[PDB]
Amino acid sequence: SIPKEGENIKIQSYKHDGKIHRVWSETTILKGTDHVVIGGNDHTLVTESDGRTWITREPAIVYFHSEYWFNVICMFREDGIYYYCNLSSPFVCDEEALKYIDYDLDIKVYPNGKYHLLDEDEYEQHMNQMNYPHDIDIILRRNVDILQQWIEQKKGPFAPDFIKVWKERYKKIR
Ligand SMILES: [Mg+2]
Ligand SMILES: [Mg+2]
Repeated sequence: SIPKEGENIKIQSYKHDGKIHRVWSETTILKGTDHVVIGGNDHTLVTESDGRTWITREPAIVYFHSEYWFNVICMFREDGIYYYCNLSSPFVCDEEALKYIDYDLDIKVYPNGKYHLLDEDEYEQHMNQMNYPHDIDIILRRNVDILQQWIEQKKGPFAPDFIKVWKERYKKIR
């Protein structure tokens, strides 16, 4: 339930109804504690809910937390660091994969710092279709605001020093 440094793990995201959403085949673990998992991936296979596949185009650092309802992908592109933030259940890890539930809402952060809250329409549809309970709705809306504050504070994976440390750590181990 705590992956080891240098372990190659699968990441499996689900929807609230239990169907798989998206699977990443290979992520190398850089840090594994009780609260935080940090990993790196680069040209990993990605599997869609219909089984269709594609391969990621650039290195990324992934950040997972046991007590926050979000996780963060930090993508290294030509014109800087992009963040893609999934509102989510907190993660659980076992011998199959690190697993979480994707809850539709996402935030994209551009290299200039500007962020956009995405998928309010997708969230409203799924919350009605899959009958998300009221307490999950409260938690998710409260975690959108926490994530915006973390981005504005440059907290956690949004810290420039976080990027420098884990980018260089992953470059060495790969
Ligand atoms: Mg998402
Ligand atoms: Mg979405």
